[PDB]
Amino acid sequence: KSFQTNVYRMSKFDTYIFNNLYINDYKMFWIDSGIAKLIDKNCLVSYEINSSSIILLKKNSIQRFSLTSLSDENINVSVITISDSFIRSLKSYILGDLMIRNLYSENKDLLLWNCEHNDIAVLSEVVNFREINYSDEFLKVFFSGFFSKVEKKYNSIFITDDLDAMEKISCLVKSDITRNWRWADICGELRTNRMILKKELESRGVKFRELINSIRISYSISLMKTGEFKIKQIAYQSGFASVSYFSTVFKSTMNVAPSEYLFMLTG
Ligand SMILES: CCCCCC/C=C\CCCCCCCC(=O)O
Ligand SMILES: [Cl-]
Ligand SMILES: [Cl-]
Ligand SMILES: [Cl-]
Repeated sequence: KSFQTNVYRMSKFDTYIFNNLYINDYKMFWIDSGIAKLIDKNCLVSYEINSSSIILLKKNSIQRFSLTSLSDENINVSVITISDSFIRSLKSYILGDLMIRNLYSENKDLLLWNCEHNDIAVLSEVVNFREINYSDEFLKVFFSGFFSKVEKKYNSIFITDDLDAMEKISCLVKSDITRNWRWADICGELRTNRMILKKELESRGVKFRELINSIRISYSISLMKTGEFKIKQIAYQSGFASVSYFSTVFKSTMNVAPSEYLFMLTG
């Protein structure tokens, strides 16, 4: 209920490429073996990562990056998606750090942490096997402390404040994903003018249509993760005008066809 997990198979020397990928919830991912090369197109940095490198992706960010396998065997990429309800339960564990965190910047959307033995073991277990599950207290302490040391390393906010304008925009769109959203609706619903709100899109490198489409793709991904497989139904449930429009945007965003992503999940 707190963590949704996926393990993707990555073939030798394959490359996954994401363009305008909207991060609907906080995510963490890492490879289980070998080496990979992560290229972050938004900041123009590359990382060689190994099985202890954790990549954290901030909620409401718009990602542009590739991941290239450098191993001659299959690599498994584990992905934890953290529920909003679990994040909210961390509020008391970092509130005391308000003075500390108000000094941090808010720009970085993709963060790396090189793990010690104990930390990668816990994260693997979340994705896996224990007869007695970690307690709620253990998990809240582990993840608040983990995010805290990542934030300190970068002097940067990872867990964004509840009042952020991008969260207001995204939450509104996600409340009625098929609505024929236009900028005026956002300004009207948030009672905030365009001069203020537009920086949320500008700083993320998207125009309005690209933003709405990106949120709709991540909705379709969520539907597929629940076991929906009827491509036409998925396209319409997610607010696309047609299957062809859905497929075109999905291909641009994920660099694979919807049918191929379904196979990565269920095949
Ligand atoms: C077409 C690629 C399929 C997904 C492979 C994911 C591998 C590395 C990136 C992990 C973070 C982005 C995951 C997006 C899909 C998801 O939400 O599970
Ligand atoms: Cl629309
Ligand atoms: Cl009003
Ligand atoms: Cl715009």
